[PDB]
Amino acid sequence: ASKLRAVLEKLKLSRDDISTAAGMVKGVVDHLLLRLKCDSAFRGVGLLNTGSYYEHVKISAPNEFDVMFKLEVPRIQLEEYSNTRAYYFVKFKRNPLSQFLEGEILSASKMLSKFRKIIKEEINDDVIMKRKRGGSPAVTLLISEKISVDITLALESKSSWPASTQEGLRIQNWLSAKVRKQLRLKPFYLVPKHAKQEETWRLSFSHIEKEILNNHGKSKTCCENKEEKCCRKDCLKLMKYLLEQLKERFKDEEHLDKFSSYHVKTAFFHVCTQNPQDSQWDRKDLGLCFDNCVTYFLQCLRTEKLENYFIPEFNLFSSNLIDKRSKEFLTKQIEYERNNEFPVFD
Ligand SMILES: Cc1nn(-c2nc3c(Cl)c(Cl)ccc3[nH]2)c(O)c1[C@H]1OC(=O)c2ccccc21
Ligand SMILES: [Zn+2]
Repeated sequence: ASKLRAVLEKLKLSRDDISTAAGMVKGVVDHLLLRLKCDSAFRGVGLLNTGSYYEHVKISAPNEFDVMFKLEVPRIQLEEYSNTRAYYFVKFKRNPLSQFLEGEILSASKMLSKFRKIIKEEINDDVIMKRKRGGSPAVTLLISEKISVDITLALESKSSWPASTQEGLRIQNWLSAKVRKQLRLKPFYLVPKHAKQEETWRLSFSHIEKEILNNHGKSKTCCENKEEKCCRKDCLKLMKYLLEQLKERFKDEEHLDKFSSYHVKTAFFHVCTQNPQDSQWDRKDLGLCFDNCVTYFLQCLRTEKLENYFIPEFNLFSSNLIDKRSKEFLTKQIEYERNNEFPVFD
């Protein structure tokens, strides 16, 4: 539709005026990184080798930056927490981070305390500091009351991926078995995150998601020339913007608080697996391809089944995580939008 392309254009224009905001953020990040390196506990801190200082959780909020600080640590040993499949206690194989030990277990709260305290005393050099909920992001910088920067601490592990990822990343018929093998040789990450326990760490594969999104076709030259333009990334942007607009419209009702961009990005990767050919994503079929993403997301809400793309036993739409009414709420809203050609995009 012409409205979908209209939305994408405006999302693109609001993105283009950011190279000045990025430079600022990059300056604050390089400063905090040098400061964190001074402390003996965070000597191995750095950025994920993803090719960017930052990401944007919300495509409609170019002023809200998101940054991850990775921590190179000695070989980590992982104890699953309570069959949650994605949350773990962190331990050291053999006897620098010893100050954060609560016995044999690496303490997230003790490491969060020092991380936050160090960044608190460093923003005193037009930047205030704020802290939020969960454990991740750990802190939130506020630059000139116009730009926010969420910062997440992440432990880096070069061990093999956890057992719960064994049947995930089902890209073999899309991106190939060779690629899946290469990707699973890369490190994984753990972010401090409470489990509904205060000292757990949650797996993070955001760096793998980025690699897939930026190298997304069956053809190695997908989107590198005019003959091979697909609408995969445009469809993901529209799904993100859809959810972002619904959460903004219903922010003062409760039923959408448990949904996030992680849910639409997960459902999108499943649709890429279901439609592995570049010819199922021709730029001229944007409206049909976007509709395919909407209706797959609805099927997930109705059946209350949204498997984590990396950890297939973790059901993101589990009753234990999101109440059946909330999913019925969102199913209704999306059906309404679909049936009325998406007023939220007007
Ligand atoms: C970036 C991100 N990744 N991510 C995620 N959720 C996962 C689940 Cl549920 C399983 Cl089972 C396995 C792996 C998961 N990765 C997730 O929720 C988020 C958002 O929330 C955060 O932590 C956060 C912090 C800063 C910005 C954005 C977010
Ligand atoms: Zn492409």
